[PDB]
Amino acid sequence: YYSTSVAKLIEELSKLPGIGPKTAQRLAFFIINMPLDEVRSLSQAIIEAKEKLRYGKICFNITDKEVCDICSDENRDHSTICVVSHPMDVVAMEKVKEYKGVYHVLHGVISPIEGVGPEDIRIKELLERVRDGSVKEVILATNPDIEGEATAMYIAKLLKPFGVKVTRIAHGIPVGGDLEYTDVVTLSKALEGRREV
Amino acid sequence: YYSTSVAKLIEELSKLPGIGPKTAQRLAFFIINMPLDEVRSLSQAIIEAKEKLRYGKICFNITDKEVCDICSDENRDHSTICVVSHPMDVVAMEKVKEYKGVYHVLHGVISPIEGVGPEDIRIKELLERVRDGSVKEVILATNPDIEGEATAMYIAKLLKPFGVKVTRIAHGIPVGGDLEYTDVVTLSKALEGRREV
Ligand SMILES: [Zn+2]
Ligand SMILES: [Zn+2]
Repeated sequence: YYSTSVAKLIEELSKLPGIGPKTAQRLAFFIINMPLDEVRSLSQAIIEAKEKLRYGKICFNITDKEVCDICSDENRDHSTICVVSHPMDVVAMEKVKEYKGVYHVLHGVISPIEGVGPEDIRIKELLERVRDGSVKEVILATNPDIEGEATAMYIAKLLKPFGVKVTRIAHGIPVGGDLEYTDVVTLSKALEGRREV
Repeated sequence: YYSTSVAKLIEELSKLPGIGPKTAQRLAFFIINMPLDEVRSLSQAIIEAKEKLRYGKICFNITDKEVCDICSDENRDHSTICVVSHPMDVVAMEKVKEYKGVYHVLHGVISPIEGVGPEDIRIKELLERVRDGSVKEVILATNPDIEGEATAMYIAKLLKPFGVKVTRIAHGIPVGGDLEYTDVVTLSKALEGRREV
């Protein structure tokens, strides 16, 4: 029943997210049983990743270059910016192997329920990328959560002042889904925004 | 191992989808413990259901009369016809509680593999409905499936000879979904369908 140096590893493991008490408890032990090196590997990593954390110059992404392989390359149109939230979104998006523009990660979303609001999210710096208006279109592709929508709903308030196209990601019926199992809200959007064949 | 009257029920039930042998067993005993009269009411509904079933002469939906309780009602908008694949779809779409038009059931999708061609689903009646009626809008609400796509794109060539607005249900991100787990073909459309503001 959890001696010190352990009632903290736990205490601090169970602050990581998707890590319940259960888990911080279970997980902590496996750890004390790993061979020393392994723990030092683990530990170093947790701290090396942080000591070398590279933020993109243009797009605030987390590549290992000062300027991301996406923002470098001269085929990518630095004039359509695709807003997102997470380094991970960016990989998702590039898998559609169709995007031409460049990204702007914000590193989260605006949920006054997790510990956040405009400041902690790279919005301030997004505006400055278009302050000169040498971007034709922003594409705000966060999630269609109340997460995503907050942020988007009004990032697009702020991009009003500038001479830009502020397009939002399309909402509707996923492909390979069918109408019989689709939510009533997904459905009404799908319906009231019908893409005139 | 159970009685023989009961084997049968079990079995018979187990052929209905969504009920496996644990459940085909459970309901078998529940059913046969309720009063005779209730037990007779299922038995009854089950039978009068199938017997009484008919399709409307206009939209080919499943109804009880000659004309869908929808088309029989004359203050819905007979201008806009919401093509849709199956009778259960119309139920979906109707629970959305916004569409004011009328349907046309096709009863299937052009499916070279099933053997079903275009003259095997109520597609012609649709032309007739639209050639002879005064039709403003012919919404296509088939599924985003491969087969369901082909269909809506077949019907839509047919309808350009005529002078009508052929719209399609919007394909995109299912509301309250996430970018990380949405698949690429949905994404590439979410993004390609992007809409201003
Ligand atoms: Zn970059
Ligand atoms: Zn009808």
